[PDB]
Amino acid sequence: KVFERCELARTLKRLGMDGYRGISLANWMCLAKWESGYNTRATNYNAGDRSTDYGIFQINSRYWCNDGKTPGAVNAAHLSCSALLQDNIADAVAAAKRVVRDPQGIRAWVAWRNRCQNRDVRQYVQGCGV
Repeated sequence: KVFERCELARTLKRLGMDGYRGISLANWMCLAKWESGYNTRATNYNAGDRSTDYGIFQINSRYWCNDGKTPGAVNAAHLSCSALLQDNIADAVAAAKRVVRDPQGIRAWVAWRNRCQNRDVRQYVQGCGV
């Protein structure tokens, strides 16, 4: 499913992402936007290390979910990567929360650093009623 911007914002708020581990909703919005364009079925194969990024937040199979085919992987979120391709983002949000519980926080995603850090991200939540 490809979410509309405000529909996603409200969904994430309900799922408790606003201020999760000090990260504002607008940051999560910025992250989903650049990682998948709000698309839950997005997948990106990293030929370089044989890992794959899954879902709306592009969560990597080397550390967070199990896809069986990634060498040297762990499944820190303890989920099948298949769970990150559902239209219902409940599992993807639980996985994203697990990723930020590590010391790096939101910086774990390089796209966040490039596209959201030290930027005016209010644009992502404007007019959504959140």
